[PDB]
Amino acid sequence: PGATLCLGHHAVPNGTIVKTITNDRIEVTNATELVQNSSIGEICDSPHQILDGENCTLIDALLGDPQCDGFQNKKWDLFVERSKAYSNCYPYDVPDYASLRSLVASSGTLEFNNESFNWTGVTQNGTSSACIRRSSSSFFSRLNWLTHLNYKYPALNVTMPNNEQFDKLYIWGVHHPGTDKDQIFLYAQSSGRITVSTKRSQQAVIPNIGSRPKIRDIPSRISIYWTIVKPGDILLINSTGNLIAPRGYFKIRSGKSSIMRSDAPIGKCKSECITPNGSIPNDKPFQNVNRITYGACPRYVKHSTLKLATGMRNVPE
Amino acid sequence: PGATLCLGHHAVPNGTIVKTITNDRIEVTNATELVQNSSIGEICDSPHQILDGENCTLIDALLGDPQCDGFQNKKWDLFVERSKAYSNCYPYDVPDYASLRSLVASSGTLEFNNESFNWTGVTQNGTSSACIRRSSSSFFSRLNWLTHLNYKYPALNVTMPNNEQFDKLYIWGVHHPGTDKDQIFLYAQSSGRITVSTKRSQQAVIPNIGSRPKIRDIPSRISIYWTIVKPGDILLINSTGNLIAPRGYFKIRSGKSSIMRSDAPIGKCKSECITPNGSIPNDKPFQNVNRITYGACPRYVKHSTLKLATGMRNVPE
Amino acid sequence: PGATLCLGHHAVPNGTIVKTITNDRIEVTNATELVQNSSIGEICDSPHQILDGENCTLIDALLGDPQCDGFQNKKWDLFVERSKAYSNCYPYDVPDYASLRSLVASSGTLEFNNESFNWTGVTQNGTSSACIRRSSSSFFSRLNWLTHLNYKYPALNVTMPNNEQFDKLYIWGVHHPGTDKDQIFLYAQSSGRITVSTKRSQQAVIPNIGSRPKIRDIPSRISIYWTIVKPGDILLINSTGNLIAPRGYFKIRSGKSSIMRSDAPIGKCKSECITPNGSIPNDKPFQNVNRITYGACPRYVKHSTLKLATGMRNVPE
Ligand SMILES: CC(=O)N[C@@H]1[C@@H](O)[C@H](O[C@@H]2O[C@H](CO[C@]3(C(=O)O)C[C@H](O)[C@@H](NC(C)=O)[C@H]([C@H](O)[C@H](O)CO)O3)[C@H](O)[C@H](O)[C@H]2O)[C@@H](CO)O[C@H]1O
Ligand SMILES: CC(=O)N[C@@H]1[C@@H](O)[C@H](O[C@@H]2O[C@H](CO[C@]3(C(=O)O)C[C@H](O)[C@@H](NC(C)=O)[C@H]([C@H](O)[C@H](O)CO)O3)[C@H](O)[C@H](O)[C@H]2O)[C@@H](CO)O[C@H]1O
Ligand SMILES: CC(=O)N[C@@H]1[C@@H](O)[C@H](O[C@@H]2O[C@H](CO[C@]3(C(=O)O)C[C@H](O)[C@@H](NC(C)=O)[C@H]([C@H](O)[C@H](O)CO)O3)[C@H](O)[C@H](O)[C@H]2O)[C@@H](CO)O[C@H]1O
Ligand SMILES: *[C@@H]1O[C@H](CO)[C@@H](O[C@@H]2O[C@H](CO)[C@@H](O)[C@H](O)[C@H]2NC(C)=O)[C@H](O)[C@H]1NC(C)=O
Ligand SMILES: *[C@@H]1O[C@H](CO)[C@@H](O[C@@H]2O[C@H](CO)[C@@H](O)[C@H](O)[C@H]2NC(C)=O)[C@H](O)[C@H]1NC(C)=O
Ligand SMILES: *[C@@H]1O[C@H](CO)[C@@H](O[C@@H]2O[C@H](CO)[C@@H](O)[C@H](O)[C@H]2NC(C)=O)[C@H](O)[C@H]1NC(C)=O
Ligand SMILES: *[C@@H]1O[C@H](CO)[C@@H](O[C@@H]2O[C@H](CO)[C@@H](O)[C@H](O)[C@H]2NC(C)=O)[C@H](O)[C@H]1NC(C)=O
Ligand SMILES: *[C@@H]1O[C@H](CO)[C@@H](O[C@@H]2O[C@H](CO)[C@@H](O)[C@H](O)[C@H]2NC(C)=O)[C@H](O)[C@H]1NC(C)=O
Ligand SMILES: *[C@@H]1O[C@H](CO)[C@@H](O[C@@H]2O[C@H](CO)[C@@H](O)[C@H](O)[C@H]2NC(C)=O)[C@H](O)[C@H]1NC(C)=O
Ligand SMILES: *[C@@H]1O[C@H](CO)[C@@H](O[C@@H]2O[C@H](CO)[C@@H](O)[C@H](O)[C@H]2NC(C)=O)[C@H](O)[C@H]1NC(C)=O
Ligand SMILES: *[C@@H]1O[C@H](CO)[C@@H](O[C@@H]2O[C@H](CO)[C@@H](O)[C@H](O)[C@H]2NC(C)=O)[C@H](O)[C@H]1NC(C)=O
Ligand SMILES: *[C@@H]1O[C@H](CO)[C@@H](O[C@@H]2O[C@H](CO)[C@@H](O)[C@H](O)[C@H]2NC(C)=O)[C@H](O)[C@H]1NC(C)=O
Ligand SMILES: *[C@@H]1O[C@H](CO)[C@@H](O[C@@H]2O[C@H](CO)[C@@H](O)[C@H](O)[C@H]2NC(C)=O)[C@H](O)[C@H]1NC(C)=O
Ligand SMILES: *[C@@H]1O[C@H](CO)[C@@H](O[C@@H]2O[C@H](CO)[C@@H](O)[C@H](O)[C@H]2NC(C)=O)[C@H](O)[C@H]1NC(C)=O
Ligand SMILES: *[C@@H]1O[C@H](CO)[C@@H](O[C@@H]2O[C@H](CO)[C@@H](O)[C@H](O)[C@H]2NC(C)=O)[C@H](O)[C@H]1NC(C)=O
Ligand SMILES: *[C@@H]1O[C@H](CO)[C@@H](O)[C@H](O)[C@H]1NC(C)=O
Ligand SMILES: *[C@@H]1O[C@H](CO)[C@@H](O)[C@H](O)[C@H]1NC(C)=O
Ligand SMILES: *[C@@H]1O[C@H](CO)[C@@H](O)[C@H](O)[C@H]1NC(C)=O
Ligand SMILES: *[C@@H]1O[C@H](CO)[C@@H](O)[C@H](O)[C@H]1NC(C)=O
Ligand SMILES: *[C@@H]1O[C@H](CO)[C@@H](O)[C@H](O)[C@H]1NC(C)=O
Ligand SMILES: *[C@@H]1O[C@H](CO)[C@@H](O)[C@H](O)[C@H]1NC(C)=O
Repeated sequence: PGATLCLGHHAVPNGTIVKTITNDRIEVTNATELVQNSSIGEICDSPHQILDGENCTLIDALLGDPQCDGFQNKKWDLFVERSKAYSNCYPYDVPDYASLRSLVASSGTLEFNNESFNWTGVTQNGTSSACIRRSSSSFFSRLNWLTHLNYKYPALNVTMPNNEQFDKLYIWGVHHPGTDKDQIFLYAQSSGRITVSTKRSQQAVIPNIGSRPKIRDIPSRISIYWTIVKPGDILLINSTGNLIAPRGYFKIRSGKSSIMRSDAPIGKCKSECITPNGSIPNDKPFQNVNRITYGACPRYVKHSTLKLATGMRNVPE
Repeated sequence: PGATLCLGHHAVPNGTIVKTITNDRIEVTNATELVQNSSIGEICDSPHQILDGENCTLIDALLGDPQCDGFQNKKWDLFVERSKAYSNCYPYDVPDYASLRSLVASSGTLEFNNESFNWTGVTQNGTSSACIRRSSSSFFSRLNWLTHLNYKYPALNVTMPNNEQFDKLYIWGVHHPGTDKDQIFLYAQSSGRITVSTKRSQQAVIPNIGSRPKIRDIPSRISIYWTIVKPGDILLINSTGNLIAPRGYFKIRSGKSSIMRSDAPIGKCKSECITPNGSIPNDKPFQNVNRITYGACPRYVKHSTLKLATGMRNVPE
Repeated sequence: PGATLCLGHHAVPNGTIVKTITNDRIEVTNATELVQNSSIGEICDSPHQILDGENCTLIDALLGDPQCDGFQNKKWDLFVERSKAYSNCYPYDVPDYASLRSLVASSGTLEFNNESFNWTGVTQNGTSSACIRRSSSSFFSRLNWLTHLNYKYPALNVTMPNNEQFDKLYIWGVHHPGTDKDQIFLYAQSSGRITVSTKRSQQAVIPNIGSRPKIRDIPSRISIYWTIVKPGDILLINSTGNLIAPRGYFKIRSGKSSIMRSDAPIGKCKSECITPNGSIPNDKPFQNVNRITYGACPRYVKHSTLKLATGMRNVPE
């Protein structure tokens, strides 16, 4: 009689199809998905420090648009800019806007220190009905609109040394009046000049007079510039008109901070990986949710599914 | 007596050498080449819509150099620029030429809609012997050279609303006269100013007077600028001299269009993949013909040959 | 009785741990390191031609700062810039400094040919106590500071044809005086204009008057520009003041030359691969010494060690 001894292996009734080098569809006992394809639709507020911009762009929070006063001196790991955001102060532009936005985002702080420039011979604190703060005509909080005093605008030549151990970021601008009359009414002379310099840089700007389309009834514009002043260096502002002066400096830091455009709500939860769609889990090595990511994130790929076999070939009877 | 039964495999008299992980040269029964190394030397005119630039750059076709009048309102998937191309109109430059070329190429259309600006107080339609159209002094078709009327150039302040559902691309410029006399002869005053703006952008230009080397006897130059006007926005042109005005706007589209520099002839044939050398077949995954490609193309690699084994090791007797 | 015949394999007492696809730590008989992790701490002077900048940046050697006179007409495969380098001539800046540095570095030569411009009506060879050469007030060797002659600065309109078979690189500048008085004292009129052009390019610059912080007692600044003139083209310089003129042109070549920032000493030895840390051997395919490399170099990776098995699994008794 004797015996029979058979060697064999398991199988399952519910196998999974995977791809290999030689076969686009082969059934195995089990697999695991390597492409994360969903978000929870909210940005978790831990572990990254999230600052919700609400109605404010980062640049408006920097300059000090009145609706952004709550952002003064705030810090973030990730600043979230919303598509509903709008400007509601004096009309302005920023040559190389994207660069100023990037460098502030990456710095992660709006910490601002006031400095006394001792502006002498000019009127300070110019305001506009385009920039309403507490029902009164106002202006960007961090900027100082200088105009004539007694129909004289005497040449400004002002120094501010950096005696600190850190870099200072100065934000300033040039006012472009809508007409030649407005140039006189504000600066009591026909041609402004601004030169802002350090030992290692110089920026010279000429206003360009002319009508731009009216925003909150203003055909004029301000153009925003920035200057970084290193320790041991000196800021030198030399101007005969059209200066929108700084009130102080921002701390500029280095670290892990950034900015992201998203309409996802902020949630009370923990997730290392943030996308504009919301936080996503980061167990899987890849994801197809969004190319835009912040934190410890799976790598973006253009595959909806990649199944890794975790078992042998499934061979049912 | 019994029998012998031998197991074995085929071989061929004409084997092919391939590379593996362990051997740089090993003979197999057959292989296939994975690097496409040739073109047919012509750009096939299907399935992509090809527009042969002939003597015209895309920028000259845009501005309306007289030799390019046949390109008015044409559309393309791929615009082909030839090395024989030359300019034959008023001498000009384009600050960020490469960007204007790119954005027009990518748009894929020179569709142009005329608009009436109602220029009042100035002479329109200035011409030059540097730009001959039908044996007569002429000018860029899409540009309007404004000069004084009765030795007055009254300030221009003109609006053009965008009430359409699409974006408008405006092309305009500034004339830089060769001398201070020419400035007077043309604009009847010493200092032109141009400000072109929308609600969301501003461009201010000052002419720079001086002699450039003479091209078709002209020591002056035009510098070309562009402005995109979104729906609900307004173009505002404010100028006291030196304006080379737009005659209307170009449609700006998004899609799959591009531009390529090539001297290859156009052929009547079908090929998905275009290179400057000519169309190439796209069966193989890689190619060493050209890094520059358009369409469904093999990936460029720096290998002249990569043979994929399609058979076993060849072991002749 | 009979016999026993045992098949087997070697083992070693000192095996090495490697990683595989299925096991992060498995012992093999031998391995080799694929990541080069050290430099010899000196830049070997063969086979690449090395030029040690010493106290000079490449840009200072180009302009002709007095401490850099030893670099006139020198050539390099790799220019080495040291962190101790400092400028000691007239204070200047270069709009797009990084681009001028790159294009000169890549060219590999400071070969300079003098040309006679025949400046008539102006004083040549202006000097400054900010730029001392042999205990005397001097200036950048390759630049010519033109000022008034007999309180007239007659308009300059000068040509220089390129009748050579190669491209010419012209370096020139604009002087920005510290005050309106200095503008008069130097150029005998209130508003300088510079226009430098060829048949295919134009650069127009306006000086910007104003105080910058004093460097070697100078509140003024020069801004440096460049112009490439092709064979058959012509340089045209047209100016009414504030021109810092070229004395000739640099040869601009193409080849394998570059520039590197390093404090490593130069050594008498041979090594194909240079990093800022020093030369490294290039037997291994990868390295973690520095992302910055020049020559035949292993590829930079973020791994400290990658051991390639060169023997079987080690299975001691
Ligand atoms: C210097 C001055 O008071 N100039 C008067 C013009 O402002 C005025 O033109 C009207 O200005 C209207 C808006 O007015 C303000 C504003 O923005 O709210 C008033 C501000 O006090 C003034 N700011 C400063 C620091 O002087 C500001 C500024 O002049 C403009 O913003 C520059 O463009 O203007 C509004 O724009 C009207 O449409 C406009 O007509 C004229 C005539 O009304 O009188 C001027 O004396
Ligand atoms: C406004 C005017 O007519 N000015 C006269 C100068 O053009 C002229 O200088 C000569 O100009 C020659 C080329 O002449 C045109 C041209 O480009 O064909 C004639 C055009 O009608 C004129 N265009 C307009 C809209 O006015 C145009 C323009 O003035 C220039 O292109 C600007 O640079 O010039 C050629 O360049 C000669 O070399 C040049 O001497 C002078 C003296 O001849 O008379 C002026 O009244
Ligand atoms: C044209 C002239 O001689 N102007 C005199 C001013 O230079 C002078 O101001 C003082 O200038 C001091 C430095 O002087 C030089 C220099 O850089 O060494 C002397 C040079 O010859 C001159 N170069 C040329 C080509 O003229 C040069 C130039 O004027 C300046 O560099 C432009 O900024 O100046 C130093 O900066 C002192 O701090 C400054 O007061 C005034 C009064 O002293 O007299 C002017 O006539
Ligand atoms: C199919 O394979 C997957 C992947 O190994 C298994 O999922 C793991 O299950 C363990 C135990 O439940 C968990 O701790 C892990 O989190 C899971 N890993 C992953 C990557 O998801 C799954 O259990 C297997 N299915 C069967 C029937 O064995
Ligand atoms: C230049 O033209 C514009 C457009 O007509 C003028 O601005 C308009 O002015 C009217 C009347 O005050 C306002 O109702 C409109 O809101 C303005 N439109 C825009 C688009 O701004 C402008 O005032 C003119 N410039 C000058 C200096 O008179
Ligand atoms: C920078 O500030 C200086 C110093 O205040 C200005 O120079 C003065 O300008 C006034 C008005 O033009 C003159 O009356 C004085 O004679 C000048 N003073 C000196 C010491 O020269 C200069 O105008 C300012 N420059 C700019 C670009 O605004
Ligand atoms: C995450 O957000 C992205 C970006 O919004 C989504 O992709 C876009 O979806 C819209 C409308 O469904 C398409 O018209 C766009 O073409 C998509 N953009 C891109 C850049 O691909 C994406 O579907 C979202 N993913 C998840 C999982 O919610
Ligand atoms: C060598 O292998 C190649 C690749 O499989 C074979 O080429 C294919 O041949 C079939 C039938 O003729 C064609 O339909 C395919 O277009 C070819 N494929 C490729 C990638 O070129 C070739 O026939 C084989 N040679 C032999 C002798 O069997
Ligand atoms: C500035 O100099 C240039 C160069 O000499 C002058 O342009 C030349 O003028 C002559 C005589 O008309 C022509 O034959 C040449 O073709 C011109 N050469 C170039 C390179 O353009 C120019 O006219 C001078 N500028 C002024 C305002 O007189
Ligand atoms: C923009 O257009 C406006 C309005 O036409 C110009 O302002 C007029 O300019 C003339 C000439 O200088 C003056 O006589 C008028 O008094 C101005 N009108 C008004 C209502 O202020 C202005 O000059 C133009 N601006 C530019 C930059 O060209
Ligand atoms: C396709 O065109 C490219 C670009 O013209 C050819 O490569 C160039 O060939 C010239 C002259 O033979 C060389 O001097 C250049 O160095 C090459 N350029 C580059 C960027 O490599 C290429 O040989 C052509 N290929 C085919 C198959 O026709
Ligand atoms: C361990 O393996 C390495 C790599 O093959 C051996 O190193 C080689 O040794 C030969 C002969 O000494 C040299 O010519 C090569 O330069 C070495 N190659 C590398 C990549 O370093 C080493 O000899 C082996 N060890 C043992 C005990 O066999
Ligand atoms: C503008 O202000 C600066 C700063 O006070 C003046 O430059 C200083 O001048 C003093 C006196 O000569 C020197 O001791 C300092 O070295 C200078 N400081 C700096 C930072 O440059 C400058 O002279 C003023 N401008 C004018 C035109 O008077
Ligand atoms: C370029 O050079 C030309 C020619 O020398 C200059 O034109 C002369 O300028 C002077 C002074 O303004 C006048 O008196 C002459 O009448 C002009 N000559 C001619 C032939 O027109 C011109 O000023 C210079 N341009 C620049 C921008 O510097
Ligand atoms: C080679 O040089 C690099 C760059 O200096 C060294 O890496 C830096 O080391 C410093 C101080 O040890 C760190 O603070 C920096 O973060 C490092 N920089 C970067 C970009 O990583 C590197 O250690 C040197 N390597 C060797 C082998 O000498
Ligand atoms: C944002 O702006 C909208 C519309 O003006 C307003 O209703 C809303 O209250 C604002 N939200 C905040 C948080 O300021
Ligand atoms: C301007 O306003 C600032 C901030 O409110 C204040 O510190 C300062 O006293 C004001 N200065 C003048 C001159 O009005
Ligand atoms: C292109 O220019 C050349 C040289 O001027 C001319 O002979 C040729 O006919 C032109 N071709 C076309 C299609 O315009
Ligand atoms: C200018 O030329 C255009 C296009 O040919 C024409 O429509 C217009 O009537 C001309 N206008 C004047 C004022 O000459
Ligand atoms: C470089 O500068 C330092 C400090 O001024 C000086 O001591 C040294 O001799 C200089 N070296 C050379 C080679 O010029
Ligand atoms: C200026 O100096 C250069 C170089 O030393 C010399 O060739 C020339 O003769 C000088 N020219 C004048 C006008 O002083």
